[PDB]
Amino acid sequence: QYNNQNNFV
Amino acid sequence: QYNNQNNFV
Amino acid sequence: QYNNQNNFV
Amino acid sequence: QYNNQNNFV
Amino acid sequence: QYNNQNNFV
Amino acid sequence: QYNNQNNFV
Amino acid sequence: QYNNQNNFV
Amino acid sequence: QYNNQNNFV
Amino acid sequence: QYNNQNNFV
Amino acid sequence: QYNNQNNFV
Repeated sequence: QYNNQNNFV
Repeated sequence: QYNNQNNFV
Repeated sequence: QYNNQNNFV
Repeated sequence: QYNNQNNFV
Repeated sequence: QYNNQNNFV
Repeated sequence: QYNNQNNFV
Repeated sequence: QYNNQNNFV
Repeated sequence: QYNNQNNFV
Repeated sequence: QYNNQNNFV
Repeated sequence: QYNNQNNFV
């Protein structure tokens, strides 16, 4: 299981 | 299972 | 299962 | 199962 | 299991 | 099950 | 189960 | 289960 | 289980 | 279980 989240402000 | 989410503001 | 969501503002 | 959603504003 | 999250302000 | 909601104001 | 919600003001 | 929520003001 | 929440003001 | 929360003011 590959879990990825990224936020760019 | 491949889980991806990304936000660009 | 491939789960993808991306937001571009 | 391939699940894709993207928003471009 | 690969768990990744990054925030860029 | 893929559940997605996004608001853009 | 993939649960996603994002708000952009 | 992938649970994601982000707010951008 | 992957639990993520981020607020950007 | 991966639990993440971040606030940016």
